[PDB]
Amino acid sequence: DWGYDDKNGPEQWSKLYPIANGNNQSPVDIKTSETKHDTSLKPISVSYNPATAKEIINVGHSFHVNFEDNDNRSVLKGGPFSDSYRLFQFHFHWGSTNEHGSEHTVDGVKYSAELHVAHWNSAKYSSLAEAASKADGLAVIGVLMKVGEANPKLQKVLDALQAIKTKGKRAPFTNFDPSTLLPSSLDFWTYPGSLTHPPLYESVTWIICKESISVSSEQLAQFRSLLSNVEGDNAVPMQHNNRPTQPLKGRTVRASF
Ligand SMILES: Cc1ccc(SCCC(=O)Oc2ccc(S(N)(=O)=O)cc2)cc1
Ligand SMILES: [Zn+2]
Repeated sequence: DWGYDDKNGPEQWSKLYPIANGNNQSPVDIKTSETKHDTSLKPISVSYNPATAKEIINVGHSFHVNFEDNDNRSVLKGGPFSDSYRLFQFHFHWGSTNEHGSEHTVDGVKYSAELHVAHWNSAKYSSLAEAASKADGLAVIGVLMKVGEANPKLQKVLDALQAIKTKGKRAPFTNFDPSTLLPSSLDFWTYPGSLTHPPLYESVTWIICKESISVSSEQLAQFRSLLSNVEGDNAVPMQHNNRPTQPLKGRTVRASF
């Protein structure tokens, strides 16, 4: 029902999701002259088990890679967190051209895409459903993707898209550690925010990597060739799924560096 087209897009989400106009909405423009270095931030620690990788799904507006989350095989710790967060999913956002596509921006610069690695607070809550609406419920790592050299670490993900071309298609997607997609440096910014699409819950502690990762023009073309329509309908390419940046409304972006 909600989407990214003119009628059902970001500008219209506030009609059924009034939190769209809230005080902790994501994404944001990170102004580096306004970040506050925080001495208490610990290094980010990711430990993911490739056997937790489950399924790749065409969800119409995007594609998701889902992980088994019945236990602490795949966790995020450190950074601003006291709690351990359990991996559940990673996905991407992209734009209609190389010029835009990231959700977060840095000093107003727009990258070509962004990787989200999402986790839920299994220290406090017993399920993703319980965690998702809680202020301390979710932790998402964002990595800005800069158009340039082809990124070989995307190969398994890109190779899998031919089997989920249309909306609702899904396939097994196994034996994959998404920490291989992260940049060498885990230097980061953090700020309290939200899911970047409906239902836009203000439940996310964002970890934005300072270092970008690469993606080629042709790798981005593979994302944009995914189809939003169900099989047999006329083809409607997934051209974009990035939400514009939202007002900080007095929030502080902290730097680990
Ligand atoms: C109908 C319904 C009800 C609850 C939710 S909430 C749990 C899934 C979630 O958390 O899904 C997302 C995770 C990360 C991001 S993002 N782009 O990284 O902010 C978005 C959705 C979703 C749909
Ligand atoms: Zn996302």
